[PDB]
Amino acid sequence: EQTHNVVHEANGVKLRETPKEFFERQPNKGHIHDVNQYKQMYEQSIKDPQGFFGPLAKELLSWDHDFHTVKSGTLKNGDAAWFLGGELNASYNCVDRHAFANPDKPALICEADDEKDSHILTYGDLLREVSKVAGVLQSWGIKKGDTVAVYLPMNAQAIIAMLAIARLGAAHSVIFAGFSAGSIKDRVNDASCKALITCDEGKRGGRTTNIKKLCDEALVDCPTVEKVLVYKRTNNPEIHLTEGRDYYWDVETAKFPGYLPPVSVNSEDPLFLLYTSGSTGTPKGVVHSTAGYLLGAALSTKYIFDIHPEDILFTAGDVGWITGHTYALYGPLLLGVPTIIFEGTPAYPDYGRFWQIVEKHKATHFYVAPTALRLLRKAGEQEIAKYDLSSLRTLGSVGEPISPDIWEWYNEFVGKNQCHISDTYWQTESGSHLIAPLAGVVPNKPGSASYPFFGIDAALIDPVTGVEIEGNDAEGVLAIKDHWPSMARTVYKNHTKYMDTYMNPYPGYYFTGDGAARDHDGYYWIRGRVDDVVNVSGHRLSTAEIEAALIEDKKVSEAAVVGIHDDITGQAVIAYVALKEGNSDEDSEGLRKELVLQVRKTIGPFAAPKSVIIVQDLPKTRSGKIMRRILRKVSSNEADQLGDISTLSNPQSVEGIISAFGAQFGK
Amino acid sequence: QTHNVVHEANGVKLRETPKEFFERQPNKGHIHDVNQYKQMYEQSIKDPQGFFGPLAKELLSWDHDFHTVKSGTLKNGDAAWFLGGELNASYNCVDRHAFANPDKPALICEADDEKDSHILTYGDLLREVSKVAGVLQSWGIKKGDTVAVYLPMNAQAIIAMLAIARLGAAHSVIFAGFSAGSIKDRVNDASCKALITCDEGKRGGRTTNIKKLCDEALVDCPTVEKVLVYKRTNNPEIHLTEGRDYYWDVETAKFPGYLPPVSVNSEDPLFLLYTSGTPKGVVHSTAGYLLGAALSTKYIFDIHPEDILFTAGDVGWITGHTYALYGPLLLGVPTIIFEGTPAYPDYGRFWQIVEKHKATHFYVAPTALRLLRKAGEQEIAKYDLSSLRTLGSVGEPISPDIWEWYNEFVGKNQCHISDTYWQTESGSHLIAPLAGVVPNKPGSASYPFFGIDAALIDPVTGVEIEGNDAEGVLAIKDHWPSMARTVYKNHTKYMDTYMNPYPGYYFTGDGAARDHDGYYWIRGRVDDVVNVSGHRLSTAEIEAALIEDKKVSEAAVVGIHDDITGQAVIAYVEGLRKELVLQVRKTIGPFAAPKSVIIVQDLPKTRSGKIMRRILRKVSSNSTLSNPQSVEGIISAFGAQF
Amino acid sequence: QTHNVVHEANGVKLRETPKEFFERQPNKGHIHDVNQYKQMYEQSIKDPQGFFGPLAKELLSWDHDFHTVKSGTLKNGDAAWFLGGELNASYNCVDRHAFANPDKPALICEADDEKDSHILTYGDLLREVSKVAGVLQSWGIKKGDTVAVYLPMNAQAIIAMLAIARLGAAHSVIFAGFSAGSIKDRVNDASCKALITCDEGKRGGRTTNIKKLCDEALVDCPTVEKVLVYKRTNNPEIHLTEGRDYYWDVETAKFPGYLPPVSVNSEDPLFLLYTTPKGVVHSTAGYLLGAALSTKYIFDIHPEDILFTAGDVGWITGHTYALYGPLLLGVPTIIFEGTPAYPDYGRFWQIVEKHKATHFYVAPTALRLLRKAGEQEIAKYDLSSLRTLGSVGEPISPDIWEWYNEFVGKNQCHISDTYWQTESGSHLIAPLAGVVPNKPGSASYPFFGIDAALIDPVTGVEIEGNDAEGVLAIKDHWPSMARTVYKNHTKYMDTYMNPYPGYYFTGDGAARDHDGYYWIRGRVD
Ligand SMILES: Nc1ncnc2c1ncn2[C@@H]1O[C@H](COP(=O)(O)OC2CCCC2)[C@@H](O)[C@H]1O
Ligand SMILES: Nc1ncnc2c1ncn2[C@@H]1O[C@H](COP(=O)(O)OC2CCCC2)[C@@H](O)[C@H]1O
Ligand SMILES: Nc1ncnc2c1ncn2[C@@H]1O[C@H](COP(=O)(O)OC2CCCC2)[C@@H](O)[C@H]1O
Ligand SMILES: [Cl-]
Ligand code: NA
Ligand code: NA
Repeated sequence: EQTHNVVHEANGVKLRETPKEFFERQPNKGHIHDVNQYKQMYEQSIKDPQGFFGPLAKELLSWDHDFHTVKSGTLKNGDAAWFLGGELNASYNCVDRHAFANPDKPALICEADDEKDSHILTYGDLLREVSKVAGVLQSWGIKKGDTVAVYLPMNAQAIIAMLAIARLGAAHSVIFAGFSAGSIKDRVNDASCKALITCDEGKRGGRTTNIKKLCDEALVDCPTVEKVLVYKRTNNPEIHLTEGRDYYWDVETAKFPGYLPPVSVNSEDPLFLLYTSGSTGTPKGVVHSTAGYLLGAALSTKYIFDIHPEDILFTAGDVGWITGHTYALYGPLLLGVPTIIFEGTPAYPDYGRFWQIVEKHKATHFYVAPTALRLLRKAGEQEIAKYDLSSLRTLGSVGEPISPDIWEWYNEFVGKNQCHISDTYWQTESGSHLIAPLAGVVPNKPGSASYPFFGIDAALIDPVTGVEIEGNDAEGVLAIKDHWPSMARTVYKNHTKYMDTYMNPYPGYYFTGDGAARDHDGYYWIRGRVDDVVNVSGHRLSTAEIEAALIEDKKVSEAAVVGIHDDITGQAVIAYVALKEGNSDEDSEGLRKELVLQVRKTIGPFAAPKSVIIVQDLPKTRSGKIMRRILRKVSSNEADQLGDISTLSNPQSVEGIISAFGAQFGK
Repeated sequence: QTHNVVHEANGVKLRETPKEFFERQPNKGHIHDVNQYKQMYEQSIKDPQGFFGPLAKELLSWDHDFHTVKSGTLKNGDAAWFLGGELNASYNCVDRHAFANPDKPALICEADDEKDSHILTYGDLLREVSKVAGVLQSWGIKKGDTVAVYLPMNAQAIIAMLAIARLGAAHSVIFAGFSAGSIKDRVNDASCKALITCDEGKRGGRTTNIKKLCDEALVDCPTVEKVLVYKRTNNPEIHLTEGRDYYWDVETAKFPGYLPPVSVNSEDPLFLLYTSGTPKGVVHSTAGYLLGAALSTKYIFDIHPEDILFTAGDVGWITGHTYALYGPLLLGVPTIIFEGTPAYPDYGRFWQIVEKHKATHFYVAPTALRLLRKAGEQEIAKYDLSSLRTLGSVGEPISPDIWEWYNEFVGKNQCHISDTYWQTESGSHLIAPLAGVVPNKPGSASYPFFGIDAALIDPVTGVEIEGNDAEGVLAIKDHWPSMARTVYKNHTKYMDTYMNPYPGYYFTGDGAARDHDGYYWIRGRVDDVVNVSGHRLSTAEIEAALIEDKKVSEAAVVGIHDDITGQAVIAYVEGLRKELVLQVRKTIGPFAAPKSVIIVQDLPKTRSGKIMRRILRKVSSNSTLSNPQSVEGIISAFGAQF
Repeated sequence: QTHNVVHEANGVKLRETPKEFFERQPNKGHIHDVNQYKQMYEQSIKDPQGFFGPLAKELLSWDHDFHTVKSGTLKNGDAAWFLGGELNASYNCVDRHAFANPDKPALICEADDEKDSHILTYGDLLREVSKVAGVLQSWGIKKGDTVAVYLPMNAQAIIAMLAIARLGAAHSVIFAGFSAGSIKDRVNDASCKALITCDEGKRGGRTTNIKKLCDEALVDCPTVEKVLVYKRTNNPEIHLTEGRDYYWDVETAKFPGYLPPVSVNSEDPLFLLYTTPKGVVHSTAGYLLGAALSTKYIFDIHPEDILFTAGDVGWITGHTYALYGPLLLGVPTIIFEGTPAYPDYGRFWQIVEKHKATHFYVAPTALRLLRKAGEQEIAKYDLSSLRTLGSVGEPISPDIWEWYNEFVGKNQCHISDTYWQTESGSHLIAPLAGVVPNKPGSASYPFFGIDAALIDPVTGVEIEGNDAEGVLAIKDHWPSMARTVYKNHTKYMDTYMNPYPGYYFTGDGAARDHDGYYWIRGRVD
């Protein structure tokens, strides 16, 4: 039909064909001829993964040992594997092979917080630095099967460190540089990292950040860390190094030669751990394989973004998140193109920084978070007209609900109505894109991620019956019907948590945690999390971890944290706190600031609640457990719709929550 | 037609394979007849490169190709096969079959009590092996380590062995009936870094103290860093030592159901198997042993993909290693792993298992057959055993009468019987009738198997005996793929035991006879000669000769390695020493005199009164007895006369 | 015709290789004449990929193929060859020849006293190396470890080096004449986990205190967990420390005569050779190719030939031309433990005659010693099996060159004055036997892959044209070039690559005459 009774988003939405200028700027014949070819290849990727992914793995990856079996295992048994028997090395495929072919080709276009510190590393340069750092790590005893923590800003050293660790067959664990000391401690200890790579201080938005200081604080409780390599980012002499543990990047790398042989690893040996927050309270180390993850990165970077050897990719993200892993580092470097590594913020020295960088380097592909787009539309629209952005042809949206208005704003003010937009849906555990419009191929519906990608057999499941929904104009739980090459393989030393989270809720399926709708054309519309996970400014947060942080403050007796819509950050965190012996509304403002600072120092500045609400007690059930549902409805001004609260043990509390929120949220 | 030497063979009619064997056989046999067998056998002896090369590539999956089929000689103790090759044993026994047919049964596990029986598919097995291998890998187990297994004959023993091989470490299976002292000797000789066991066992309805005996042994096993403990009974009173012992279920739950196998070289050790003198760790290679296991299981038993093998043995012995685990799993067929006894809950259990699973092949020790004949004969007829076509006898003297009983009461005179001759150090069958191919003579093992150039040797001269109707020492003229490669960290004992007694041959320690049809009849153990500069001496004859001297109270004679004369004889019992040496020369012969006669007042014996010759051997080469104090005196006494 | 700069070249007649060289040669030479050499040489400079690639596949056996022949630059100190390839040095030196002909002699061992001499076939050598490697493996030695060797020039030293390489570990040979302090400095710089030595040594009849010097050094070498001690004299008064020192014979007896070799990457280190003492590091594939290539073409070695390098494995000379070079090519090599003077000054010649050696390689210092004290001894022995006479690595004056040529060579042999250094791995400039005519005192033409040049020291600019003098420098790296100084790559850059960026600095001055022949003039320091 033409009308939708379920997928209201899709009603009256005209398809948006790729503008003709995209093809004028495309340097070669596209990788896919048209949408009909896409659908034929997609069906083969589902019906015959062996015949589809086999040849692509042999085209796009360089193997030290051939694989004998494309695909093994099932979701239900949590034993997925790809390219069994194969051996390869990630740093060889991202660096060496390109350096041998064209050593002077740019690899890392590094834009520092202050442009005067910007520089460019060629693939040849990259090979020498990666070899030297791997040389240091090898002399420290790092070997295949070890884990190594990285705590670095988004710059050349973070990329070099990751590739040097992979060069030895060890697994890197990158810890976002905005994390607090406690967050560093939790991740380092779960992985039992033998070494850490960090720097003395950072520069962000003109400010100096305390990086090494936080490591020292965390490391007093990290007994497995034997050595730390410290890069002189500011060269501040007041930054202390602990004798016998900490060593300088420049001093140690000067001891080793600019070539070190890469270590062959099996396709299914771990490439990295990436700690993620869930509905648990403790971070879980998501583990990615080597071959399957790398194939997914190359495949999605090539086909969804339409990347060619002549192109230049600017992923405005951070390696602390999966976005930087896959689309700032592995994807582009696998394909041998330059990637722009941006250390600063979109606002410094002014709101034109993104566009100055695109123009400076003639970037052809730009990949950004809707959170930044909303900020730039609000505060920096007047900066765009100052820059020539005609080198661009593909505009990606990293992964957040994008409204049709922002889609149109992005399309008009950045793309001049001449670029293709790729709203990519995916998650840390998918490794690479799951649903996205292929640049130059798939027509767009603004706000829809469009079609599932190669190897992704998406489905909607009825939340009442657990049964897969046939046909279109449907909505339900978003699930995937078979595993795919870049799917996460386990949670580090906690495979049971992995099973309970992803494979057991809907047996036979992978559970994304999202709800979605599928319209009459088969386009998917993401409707957001069904599992109460909260994403603030593109960053996935654990409400339970924030509650635990607030409870550490001994003035607090109970804490409940929920998420709500926010026009800036997508979602915001609202914290409800009951104090032990408080009162004094003159101390309210002050005690609220103290609790926010508590979360800032325990988790990190980016997990701080938007607002802390002081209440006399929280709503609970007969069993005594907190009813967050009530807090959610109140915090979104849906006080009506609470319904029958006679089932609570303390219904009288609800009145207090409605009034406290209406009094305190503003102020 | 008549035999003047091989009396066993006189008047023995050849027993052709019953027609029903071929009716039950699911496909054309692997060999048409005895003429084809002999053509293939001659190639396996004259042209091993051209014979075993193609079979190795057919039957095994390689990570790296081999460049040389065969290297080394018996005389130099440097046998090697498929040099340059790389492979993994668990990949060949599990992964490749799981990818092809994950739902095919792999381990048919019959527990002591049938209520606890279960079946693991090849897909199931891969996941369990991967998870346990993950635990061991997180503990630091890697290529070149040894890991001890002390488990009953059940799925966990099989999983443990394969998980250890998956990492390229070598497993050392310790029979679960062994005492604490027996565990300690084996763990320490191998320096195992980890141990896999269970809390308690179930045998014949009784509860056995498995973990308790391990704890007792481990107080003197400093190399064991961690222990993985399966909850076989889940008895809450079984203590786990904090920081050392961990639960199988708790740890394997942390790891995924796939873990990459580790490639090893063809000649990297697959396992140590300790023999029950001092226990010695028989070391087997990877590629050659696996090829021997698959080849003998395929051709001697006539195993096809449709078949089902029930080896009523134990992984604590080579029988379980080769024909309960590696042989059948290599060929991708199901194998029946039986934890109990032939008598529990009743004397029909063996036959109830065969009927339940429609086993096509049954392999058992004559010792078990004699028990069932004595106490449970009438139970056999109560079960449908018509799925069987091959009945194997594991390896012990089977009389013609037991052969006929086995053939009639179990096989209903419709099955082929395979009396297999082999030993721990041979890895796989040496002499056996190929099922459906070789006609039987009851009590004869028949023809040597592929790659086995068997011979009869005169025990005095070591010279090969030509022609048939002959008897002598059973010896092998060249090494073979699954031949044991060394004794762990004691290669000189290996040489002295197998290669040096009869230079140019492998010494089986057995005597045998060869009849006019070329069939071998195993005649049992020879009496342990010591080779001194080409003269073979009997320690027992020297002891007896010394004892004839009425001034002598006790005498014990032992052999030890010697760099010039090969071995030397030391006798434990200035003028009397000369008289005793002269006594041996005039009684036995001029070249039989001991290198030295040492005067001692006493030396160790056991409760049975048998002399602990091991003690003297170690003393002459520089508490467990019934008279421990005795040992002390000789530390000086050996230093006194020698 | 005249030289205004290269005064050494004036009035020097070319010395064609004598006629008898080709009569004694067992097969058609590997290169026909100087013109064919210059065609091959130019390809090795212009197109190293197409020249060395095929040669690497011809002369070495690979466990994994390489994907790239050559990588890196001198200026960046990141040279690499045969990238991606895997191989094992002991497989190429032992296993593959043992399989083909196990009874062919490998180590012709002449002891300090001839009564103790013996010969190991390739089959023999595989068993002894397997057993020693089995000992080291049981001790935990693995790829990436270093093992120190403090042994005289005898079978045990060759077996130890090969057994360490068999496991993919790196051997660090310490000349048996070094003091305890010299042992300590090397052992600690390399952090060796094990040491292989002997109880005592025999040199010129005298007994040397070998284990005793080790024991003194080991008090300050905490990384050494175990020591393997060969009973060279079997002196019972030599102390072994309980729990650290073990006997070679006692431990090897426990292990079998075959052990699988361990694959290493082309650019994994094969050995550290210390020259304070700096550890020169040599790759595996590049070094081995250089060793086989120079031994084959400069010395004209054929499968039937027999090489006598009168050197010591404590120096690079024994590494490349007593062990790796000849064993790679599958020919016998003579390992001489003694001195040219004991029991008499006819020892070298009695050995050449005894084994019908075809090639002899020695330093001029020994030549000067024999000319002074043992010239009459030469005539007593039959040296008619020789055809190539080598000069290891010192300035050979025309007088010595003429004496060497007449009295040892009977004016029927070719002489190869080889110029090279520890850091070059193998010969840099040398006359190819049966190909390059000689000028006494001149090393002649650069070898394959060696693009030699002269640099004006004052200006640092490369000197065009001939009749020139200046600093000797190489313009691109070569397969056997040392890759670093152990854990001190900055000292490596400062010494070799930074003085003249874009060049490899030899530290020597040289002259190039109108024919292109090079005359080594000595250190610039
Ligand atoms: N195109 C999209 N449109 C709407 N919502 C989206 C879209 N992509 C992702 N999400 C939500 O983000 C979660 C994943 O979070 P995370 O693992 O941090 O990955 C982030 C960071 C990099 C990729 C996203 C999904 O499960 C969804 O809820
Ligand atoms: N078919 C046979 N007929 C008569 N005797 C036989 C036969 N097979 C073996 N033996 C004797 O058992 C020793 C080997 O014992 P073992 O290594 O424990 O192996 C056990 C477990 C597997 C085989 C037996 C032989 O050397 C012989 O003396
Ligand atoms: N044919 C030669 N003519 C004149 N001088 C020569 C010649 N060969 C080398 N040198 C000098 O020896 C140094 C190298 O010494 P070393 O590294 O010990 O290697 C030497 C000793 C062991 C092997 C060679 C060169 O740099 C030069 O100074
Ligand atoms: Cl006597
Ligand atoms: Na390989
Ligand atoms: Na390999």
